[PDB]
Amino acid sequence: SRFAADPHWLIYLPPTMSPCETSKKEGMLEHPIEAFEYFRTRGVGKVVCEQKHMGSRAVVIVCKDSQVAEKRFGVLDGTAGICYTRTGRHFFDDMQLEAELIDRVRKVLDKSGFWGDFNTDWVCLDCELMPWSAKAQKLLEEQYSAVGISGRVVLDEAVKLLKQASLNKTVADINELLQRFTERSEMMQKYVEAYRKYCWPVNSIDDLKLAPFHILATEGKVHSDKNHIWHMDTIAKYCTQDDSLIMATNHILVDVTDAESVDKGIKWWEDLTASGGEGMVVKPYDFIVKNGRELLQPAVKCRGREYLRIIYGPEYTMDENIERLRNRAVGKKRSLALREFSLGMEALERFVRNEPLYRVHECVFGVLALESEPVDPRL
Amino acid sequence: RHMSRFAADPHWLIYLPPTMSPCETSKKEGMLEHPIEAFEYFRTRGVGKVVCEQKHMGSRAVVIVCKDSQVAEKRFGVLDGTAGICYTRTGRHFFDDMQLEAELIDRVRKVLDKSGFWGDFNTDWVCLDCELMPWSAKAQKLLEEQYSAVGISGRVVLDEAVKLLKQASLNADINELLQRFTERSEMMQKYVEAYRKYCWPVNSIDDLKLAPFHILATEGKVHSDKNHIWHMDTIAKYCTQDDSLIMATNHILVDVTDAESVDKGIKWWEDLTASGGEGMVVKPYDFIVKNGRELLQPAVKCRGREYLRIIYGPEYTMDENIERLRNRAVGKKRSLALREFSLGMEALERFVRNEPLYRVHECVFGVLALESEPVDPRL
Repeated sequence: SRFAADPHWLIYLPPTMSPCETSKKEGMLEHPIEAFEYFRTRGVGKVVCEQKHMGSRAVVIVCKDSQVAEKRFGVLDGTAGICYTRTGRHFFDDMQLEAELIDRVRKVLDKSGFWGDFNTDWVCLDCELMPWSAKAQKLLEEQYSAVGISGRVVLDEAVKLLKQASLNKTVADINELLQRFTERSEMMQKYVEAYRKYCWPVNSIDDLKLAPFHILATEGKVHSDKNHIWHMDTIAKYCTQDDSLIMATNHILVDVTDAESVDKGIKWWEDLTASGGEGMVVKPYDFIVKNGRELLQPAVKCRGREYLRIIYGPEYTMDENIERLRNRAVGKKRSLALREFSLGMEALERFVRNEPLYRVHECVFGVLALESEPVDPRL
Repeated sequence: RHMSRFAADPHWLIYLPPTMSPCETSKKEGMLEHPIEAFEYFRTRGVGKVVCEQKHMGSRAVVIVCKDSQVAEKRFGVLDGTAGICYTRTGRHFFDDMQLEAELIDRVRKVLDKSGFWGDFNTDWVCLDCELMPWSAKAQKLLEEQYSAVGISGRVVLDEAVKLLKQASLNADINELLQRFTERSEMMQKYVEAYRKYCWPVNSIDDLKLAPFHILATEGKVHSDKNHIWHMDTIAKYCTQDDSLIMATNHILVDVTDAESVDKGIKWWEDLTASGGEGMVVKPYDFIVKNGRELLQPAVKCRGREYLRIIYGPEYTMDENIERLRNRAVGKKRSLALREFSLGMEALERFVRNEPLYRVHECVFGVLALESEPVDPRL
């Protein structure tokens, strides 16, 4: 929409996610073994593996009706739910498509007896929304297919002027912004290839698939105390039965200590990524886990070789020495993920407490601010 | 120096124009650039006649046109089926839209057909060195005349550049940060958009104008032996003498030994810059002139006093100005421009005598490499 959703909707922002550690196996960057190892070693014996659908990140809030949205969330535009992205914006430019979605989820919940069983008139769901292409992104079009003078040429001429203005006495980090701007654009192109196989045009709401993995919060409770089997199960019971549009998430339970179990987890992953699939997310059985003083990653992504080849570029390939630089890059991402995760959880807790909105947003904005830090975009 | 930047068939890439040196700084009160130094540059080097050409808002463009697609494939080695190309000084395709480019190329062909250019030159191809310029279809005039007519200059865009810079520096009290945060993520995109809107508001080929200034090469001949009056008149005769997309170039001949002729040149420049244009480009009469063993600049620029406010800032006239006089320090620019010029010519001589493509590109990429050298952007 060019604008963040109504800030009254923004009670949560999904954290960023660390990848596993660099695979020892030849030709491999990421592998289920490093993923499982990280947990087994940190004292966690059971993890849940969830298939990554491809797949855009979506937060979905559903109220029983408009009044509840006005009363509980303080939104005055008369919408009874919202589907927003990871940066706060509305997923769909079309207020009719989004709203159409909400209704679809409201009814399924109605036939589900969800509102009663949970004693609530609203719900916040952490979701993946398919297809990937349904998410509107104007980088590629605007920048690589301009209607008049080529996007890149306008970019270069526009940049040259920036350089000149910067030299003005009334005003050098400048060179960074073009790079951060171009790398964003370059990344995006690769993603299009990676998801090409799993993207189809959406002429109606029927084209959409929505697969929620977290029931984050309802009236009076942030469900960060429920293990992920509970999340997968509860979501299935209450959401996935009735309606095609709502999807169940393929997952497996793995015992990181048990050789037979881990191997089944590997063959599962291998199977998911054989045709370019993104991979899976490995989460500790419990939503929140501590190993002594230290909190542990709530999730660890493990991505397919073919997928990762498109993302890194098949040209990249190398190298042994470079990998050392990757691991350090992994460490930053972990510290970052933890903090974003904690800020995201606190926001929900503050909102559920009925605390002032600005305190909720204090956390919510912290997530957004942490994502401002520079990091390896590929991981 | 990359091909990715070219995004076009590499066989097309037979020439890149050099950067241009600005004139030595002026001693005239309140002036940074003035025609007198441009004229003295050549005069002190035994060049008695120079051609001044108006510099129009727009960009330098290389236009190559073939009689048809079969001529391109055979003569140029092109394989992508195109029959012409229009590309930037930085080696970029001018248009993301190929249809739009084909349209421009075809219009040029039709003008060349009507003229009898092909027959007279005993060539089925031509390489043109041109200005490509934003044109107001509604006003049927150059966009820069439409801006100047109400005192609007590139100041609007520069304001945008300065506005971006400030935001980049810094990177209810809490809520502003939400909307500020979202602004940070897309500020660069906003600036480029502003830049396009002011400099290149184009949606069709009816929004452009082409002003060729060099007939660089045709079958078996590079026209670096032809003086600039020949280029102007031959261009006038074969391209411009048609109510069409092709625009003749405002030019005068100045005798740098004659006080009266110099005053006429000054006045011409003053009227032009008052309104006013960016100024002029001053070329020696002969394309190539080699005082002693040394080669003279192929072209010196003399930019309008007002225009330079965009480039250097509005407060540049206060002095300060003396800093600006002794500030340049043009040697390297002057040397780069000269080196790029020779490479460019060699590229066309090699192509004309049917040397292998890699030989031609060698000079061409040589120009790009030279353009990578750190240099004051305001020159």
